[PDB]
Amino acid sequence: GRKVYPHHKGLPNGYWSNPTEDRSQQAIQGHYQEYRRPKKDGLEQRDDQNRSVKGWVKPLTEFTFEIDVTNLSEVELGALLWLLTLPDLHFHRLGGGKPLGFGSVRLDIDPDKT
RNA sequence: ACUGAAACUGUAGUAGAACCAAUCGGGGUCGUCAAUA
Repeated sequence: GRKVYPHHKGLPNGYWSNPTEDRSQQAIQGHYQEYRRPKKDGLEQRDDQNRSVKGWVKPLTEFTFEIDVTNLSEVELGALLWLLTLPDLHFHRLGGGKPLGFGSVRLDIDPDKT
C-alpha cells in the first residue's frame, strides 16, 4: 500500500534537547536518540552516508497557512476537513527525517479566517 | 512646307483583435553486499 511514517509517540523530555551531544549509546527512559549519528571512537561520523543540519525548526513553533479549494464535493471536502480536524494526539508527518522522528505536526483549522 | 505647350498616380486607411507559458511532483529516505569450494 502507501508507505507512512507513524508518529514517534512518547519521546521523553529532553530527547530533542542539546542535540550536538551524542546520547545514542545510552538509554534515557528506554529511548536511544535515534535521530543522531553515533560517535565513532569519539569523533563525528560525517561521511557520505548521512547529512548534517545546521539547525532545525523548534518543537511548538507555529505556522499559519491557507488552503484555497474550488468545487469540492461534500465527500471531498469532508475528507480534507477530517484530516484538518483529527482528534487530539493525531499528528501529520512533514518534511525530512520522518523515520528519525522529525516533522510530526498538529494541524487544526482556524475557523474565524475560514 | 517644320517635334505643341503645360500636368507629382496621387489622395484617406494603426498588420491588428483574441489567447494566463501553463498543468502534476514533501529535497526525500534502511537493509546488507559478494560466490565459491
